[PDB]
Amino acid sequence: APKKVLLALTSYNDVFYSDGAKTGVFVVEALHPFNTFRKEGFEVDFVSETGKFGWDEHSLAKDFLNGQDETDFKNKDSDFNKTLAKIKTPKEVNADDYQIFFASAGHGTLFDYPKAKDLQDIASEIYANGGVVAAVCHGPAIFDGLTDKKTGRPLIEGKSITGFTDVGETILGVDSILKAKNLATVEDVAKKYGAKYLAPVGPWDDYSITDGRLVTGVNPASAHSTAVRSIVALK
Amino acid sequence: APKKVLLALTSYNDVFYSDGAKTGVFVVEALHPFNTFRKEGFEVDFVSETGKFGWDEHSLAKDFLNGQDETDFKNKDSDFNKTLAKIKTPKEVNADDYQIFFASAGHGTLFDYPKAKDLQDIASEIYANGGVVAAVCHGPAIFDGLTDKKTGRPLIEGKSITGFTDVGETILGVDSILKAKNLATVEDVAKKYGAKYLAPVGPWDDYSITDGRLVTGVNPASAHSTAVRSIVALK
Repeated sequence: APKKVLLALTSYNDVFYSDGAKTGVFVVEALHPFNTFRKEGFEVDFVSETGKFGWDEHSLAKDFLNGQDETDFKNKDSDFNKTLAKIKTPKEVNADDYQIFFASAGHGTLFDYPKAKDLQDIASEIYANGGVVAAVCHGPAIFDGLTDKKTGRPLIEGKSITGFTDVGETILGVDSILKAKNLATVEDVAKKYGAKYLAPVGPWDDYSITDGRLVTGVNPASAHSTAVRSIVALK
Repeated sequence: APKKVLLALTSYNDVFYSDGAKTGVFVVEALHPFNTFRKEGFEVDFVSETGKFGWDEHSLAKDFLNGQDETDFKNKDSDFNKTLAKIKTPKEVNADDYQIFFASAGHGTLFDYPKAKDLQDIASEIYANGGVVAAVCHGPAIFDGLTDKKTGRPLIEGKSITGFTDVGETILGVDSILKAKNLATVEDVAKKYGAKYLAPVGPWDDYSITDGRLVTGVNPASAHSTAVRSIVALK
């Protein structure tokens, strides 16, 4: 079996924020994990529900995308961009090729991840097969409906996770946007399915949790550590 | 009811390390929490099993004790020292005076905390009364025998905690010392009583967990955040 990570992206890419900017993939939630997996000698296949994706436009701000990350993002010849060009749909991937399922995010995930049955099945199989399921930021939206095949219960029931904070939605001024669209926060999802939500001290802190082979992180600053943890959890 | 923290110290203070240095209280595990509780307007009472204590001699190293901490430590007129002079034994304290039980550490705790029934009773009452139980570093040794009065089960059973790492004992070259003395590590204690041990990425990282009103931190770098968390958990 090849050393591989399946790196999931949101396929939602519509106008979202009060300034009219689109949500989508939070660039460094894909890029930092991609870099981390590559340093450790893993191949990375990208996947989204539709086989397409767009960038969260607020994630292009220079406090979130700068330096070598920005260079890699602008250079169409970069490994990151060439690999992204090979993005697949769920039916095109083979779950026993993968030891890690890594769910990147951005607010778009709140729209598609809960409904992404096919992606959830794949993640279940990787987990059932001894692999690691990892998610950063709003990535834990994909746990809404994700079943542990061996217990028939929600995978996160009785598990400890972190993820993007309710207080952070408020700071970003998007809570009324979320309510108007009938969306559930990561804390909403954890409570609903009997997971223990373990909060960071501050909403932007590099903070992440390893609960056996279920690995979660809070926000963009946690993307790298969430990737590192997912590798360590393998061994 | 006064706003008060009961700040527990190890009473063990014997030769421990291969260089002949004594273990004891890890100075900043007392001092940083003391400072944090004071900023938030809490009074602090120190307590140990014997009413006495000595300092972990490796915690006086300048990478662990420096700047204003060192000044406060050397100045016998400091609030820290005057309050330490008032250290009590367990029978002398009143548990409904206290909203937080904070267990400082140092390796000495592995000797006395598991056997400190009286301190465990007090912590149980504070918790039973709606308060917070917090422990940093080897502090979770005090959970070995600590019972939730309302369930009759170990307080940490089914809880998520962190604490000093097995890998850290190895880095410090004390694992054979611990074995020879038949001592259990924080990870040993968590496993024995059905707690979920949630590890930091690295053994010296500022890393801490809030599981409802049970708050834990890994090491000296986590002492401040463990204190902050304990206050936030109240509200």
